[PDB]
Amino acid sequence: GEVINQPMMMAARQLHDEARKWSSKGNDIIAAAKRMALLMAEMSRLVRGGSGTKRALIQCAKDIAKASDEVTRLAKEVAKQCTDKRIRTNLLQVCERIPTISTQLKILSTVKATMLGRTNISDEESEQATEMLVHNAQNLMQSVKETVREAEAASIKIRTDAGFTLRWVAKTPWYQ
Amino acid sequence: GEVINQPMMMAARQLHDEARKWSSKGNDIIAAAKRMALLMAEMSRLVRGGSGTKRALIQCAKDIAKASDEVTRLAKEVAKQCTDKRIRTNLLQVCERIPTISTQLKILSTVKATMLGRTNISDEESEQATEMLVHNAQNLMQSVKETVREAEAASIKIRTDAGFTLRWVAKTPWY
Repeated sequence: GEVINQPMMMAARQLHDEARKWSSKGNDIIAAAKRMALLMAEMSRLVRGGSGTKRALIQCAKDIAKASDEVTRLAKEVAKQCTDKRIRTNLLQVCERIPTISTQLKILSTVKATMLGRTNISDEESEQATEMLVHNAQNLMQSVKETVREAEAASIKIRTDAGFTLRWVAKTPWYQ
Repeated sequence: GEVINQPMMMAARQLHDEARKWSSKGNDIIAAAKRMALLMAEMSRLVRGGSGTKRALIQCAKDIAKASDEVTRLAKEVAKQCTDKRIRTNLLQVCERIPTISTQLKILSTVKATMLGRTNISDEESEQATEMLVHNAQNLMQSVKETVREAEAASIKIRTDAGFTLRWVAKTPWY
């Protein structure tokens, strides 16, 4: 049926949940975050595949990395204009972390893709390749979630009342 | 540190829950429905306020009424372009109530607006004004709900693709 890596789906789902709180209009970070969440959800469906899903998996990691780059790039620009010393520090912390994680996600997605449908690989080896990928994916989803929040706080103080600003408008929260 | 009108929020939420199932693209009824739900949600907060929220409440009601008028207008156009007699009757029946409800909402929210802050008004009078406004809000949200549903049904048997008719595409559920 529909076998799919629950830890990976869980993490995508939570990154999606954090981002869906904001309108994407006037906020490219929010849009890139929503894009990531969706790609990660697809990747949770790819981990369980045959030799045909190898290139699909490598590509998925790549597109995720492209989105991560955009989040990083925009967060730096938001930080450059942040007046707040502590917020700016926190923002800058993740714009350092995300690129490292995204590079590793690419490596790990590739190592996993070369193992898909291959019967000549150890059951432990493959399982570890998954765990390493899942762990990394979780770190990525976390860093991005944290970036969304620091950048929202950084829009409270802005420098020169001029230049660059992300639009932080909620989409109305209903109780469940 | 802030209250809301839970019955009004509930009514707003369940109109929203029905509308969110579809794409606003090629469907102005869905767009107006989504607009209403959001305004009705804001109104639930505005009911619990001081003299500063008076004009904000009157404005909201005016905006809800404007969206109601658009829903009715489009529903009536959908009904003319329909061939099934009973579905056309159900839709015209449902949507014809909306303008009178919206008008009663403009009346009752004005009543409530003038009572906000005001310490010279009875506690029973102010409670009843809310109950009247809440009840009306619910009838309005339900009618719009019913209209959206009946408009979707009326899109099935149309006029040999003859006039302009609405796009009923289910928004892909995020998963």
